[PDB]
Amino acid sequence: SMNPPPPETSNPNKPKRQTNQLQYLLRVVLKTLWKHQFAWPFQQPVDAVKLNLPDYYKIIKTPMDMGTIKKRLENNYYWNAQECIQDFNTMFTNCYIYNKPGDDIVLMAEALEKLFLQKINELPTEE
Ligand SMILES: Cn1cc(-c2cc(S(C)(=O)=O)ccc2OCC2CC2)c2cc(-c3cn(CCF)nn3)ccc2c1=O
Repeated sequence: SMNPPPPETSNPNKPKRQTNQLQYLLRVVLKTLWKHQFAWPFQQPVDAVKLNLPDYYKIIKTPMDMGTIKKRLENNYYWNAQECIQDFNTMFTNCYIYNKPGDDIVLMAEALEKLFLQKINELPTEE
């Protein structure tokens, strides 16, 4: 069984930028989530080989995880905060699409998403 290549975390042709909102996203948002007790399943791409999930990447064609998001933020991959917010939403939605209600992973995602939304509610206005 094989995993797909992970989402890119750098791109030679993609313009790069660091905004106050992007800094908040790394320093406050990703920080709060990364250290949460439920963060670890989301800290790297889903390893469908190790987890024996042969259908994972047949169902999930836009994978995303907080390890990828962290590297994108650190590498200044993004132009704006919305791109990063979108990656978080992709991560959460993928979890709800692939998994079933009551699954442990779904309960973990829901908790993390609640914290996520709390933190982005105070996203600072762009300078
Ligand atoms: C987003 N996500 C993440 C993981 C996950 C990934 C890793 S990882 C980074 O090392 O690949 C490490 C632990 C993980 O979940 C741990 C789980 C307790 C909460 C995941 C795992 C499964 C799964 C199914 N079964 C059945 C026996 F195999 N076992 N596990 C299903 C969906 C997901 C998913 O949707």
